Amino acid sequence: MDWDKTVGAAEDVRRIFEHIPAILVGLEGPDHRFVAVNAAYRGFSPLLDTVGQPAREVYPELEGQQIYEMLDRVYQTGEPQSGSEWRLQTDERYFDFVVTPRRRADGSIEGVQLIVDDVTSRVRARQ
Amino acid sequence: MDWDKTVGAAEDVRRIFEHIPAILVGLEGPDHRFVAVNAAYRGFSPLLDTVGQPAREVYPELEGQQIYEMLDRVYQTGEPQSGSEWRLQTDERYFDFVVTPRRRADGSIEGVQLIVDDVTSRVRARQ
Repeated sequence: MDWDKTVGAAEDVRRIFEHIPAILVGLEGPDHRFVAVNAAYRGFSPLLDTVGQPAREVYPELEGQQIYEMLDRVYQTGEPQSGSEWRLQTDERYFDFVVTPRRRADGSIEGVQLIVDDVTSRVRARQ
Repeated sequence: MDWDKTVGAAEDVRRIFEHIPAILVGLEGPDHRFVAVNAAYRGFSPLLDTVGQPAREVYPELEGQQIYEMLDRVYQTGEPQSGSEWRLQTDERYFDFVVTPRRRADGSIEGVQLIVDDVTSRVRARQ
């Protein structure tokens, strides 16, 4: 595959990614280091300067919630996970997400990436 | 904003974009030229080699459906549009999508990008 012709030029693709109207995040390695985050992501979690750092290292408080257990499973097994209405902590929100593995040409897993959707309105609509 | 530090390095971001588990597409200019498409996009529309070309020029049959009317409105006005269960043609499918404008530093619109979701199962479930 010629990436420039079939996906797009790297700079252009990044500019589109940045602006996609959905929370997008890419992670690399066993320690889930941030490699790509967009504006909808950075607005969802404004406490940041994330690229290059392990997810645990920038969000130390999220150990108990085990978002990290689920990320490790995806990275170790290659099995994608979807979740609905996973709750979080303010500075009470609910999230749908799909996490998939990223494989190299050799079939090994280099990382995971996610799409996240904020569905708090649907849940808080529990009157 | 330092893009490498806040979004990610251009190559890395493109690799994550490619693998996002959602149909993603970026367009540029008035003629909606393809600048970025991912694997979920290219699987959704396999009749391709799209990057660099106007949407009308690669999909000449879609003039009547006026997906192009809606793309022009977003590009001209800056008003985002969302659609539900817009139908298409086989080689009978239904699509949710969100299209937004992309603004330059000067506030002018350079293009649009979309996220598309295939919701045919929900609709074909009209027994």
